[PDB]
Amino acid sequence: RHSSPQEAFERAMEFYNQGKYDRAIEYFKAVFTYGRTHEWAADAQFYLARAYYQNKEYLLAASEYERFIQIYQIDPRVPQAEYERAMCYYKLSPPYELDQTDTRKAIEAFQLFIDRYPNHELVDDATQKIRELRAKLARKQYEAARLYERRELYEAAAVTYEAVFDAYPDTPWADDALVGAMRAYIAYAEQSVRARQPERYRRAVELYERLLQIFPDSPLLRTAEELYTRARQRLTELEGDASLAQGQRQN
Repeated sequence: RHSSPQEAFERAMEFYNQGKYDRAIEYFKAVFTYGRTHEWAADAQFYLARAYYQNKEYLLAASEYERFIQIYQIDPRVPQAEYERAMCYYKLSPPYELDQTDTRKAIEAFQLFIDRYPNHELVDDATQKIRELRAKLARKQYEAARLYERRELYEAAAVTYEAVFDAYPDTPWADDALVGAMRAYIAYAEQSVRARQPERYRRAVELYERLLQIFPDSPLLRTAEELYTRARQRLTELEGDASLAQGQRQN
C-alpha cells in the first residue's frame, strides 16, 4: 500500500484523477497515519473533502471541509473550502415537497461565507445559490397556502401566504403571495360574523399598500387592484354602518 505520506498522497491523487473516488478516499486517509505535520497534510485533507464530494458522500465531505478550515486557517483555499462545504448541503437540498432541513443548512452556510468574505470571487455564486434555495422554501409555503385556500381554510391560507413574503421577501413567489393573502383575507372575512369582518378586510387593505411599497413594478398591481377595491368598499360599508357597534377586540 504505502510507506510514506507522499506515496499515500500521490496514490490517492492517481485514483482521484481517474475518478476512482472510493480508492482515492482510502489513500487520502492513509496519509494521516503519519500525522498531520508533514508537508502533504493540507493537500491531503483538501482533496479528501473533494473526493467525498465527487463520490456524492456529501455529509462526509462537509465534515472534512470543516476540518480543513479548522486546521489550516491561513491556507489560501480556506474560502473555497467554506464555499464547497455549503455546496454539500446544496446538493443534499431535496425537491420542495420534502423536508427542507438541508436547504436551511445550505442557506446558513452560504450566508456565513458571504459575511466572512464579502468581496470574494465566489460571492456572486453563493448569492445565486441562496436565491435558488430560498425559492424552494417559498414555493413549498406558497403551494401549502394554495391547498388551504382550495380546502376553504382561509385563515390558514392567509398566514401561510404571509410566511412567503415575511420570511422570503426576495423570492419570485413573494408578490404572488401578497395577492394570495389579500384574496384569502377577503374570503376569510366573508365567512366571518359581521362584527369580525372589518379587521379581516383591513388586513387585505394593508397588504395592498405593502405590495405597492415593496413591489412597485409588479405586474400583479393591476390584477390585485380589483381585490383591493372589493376589500376597501366592503370595509367602508362596515365602518360607515352606524348600527354596527364593535366590541374592543374588533377595532
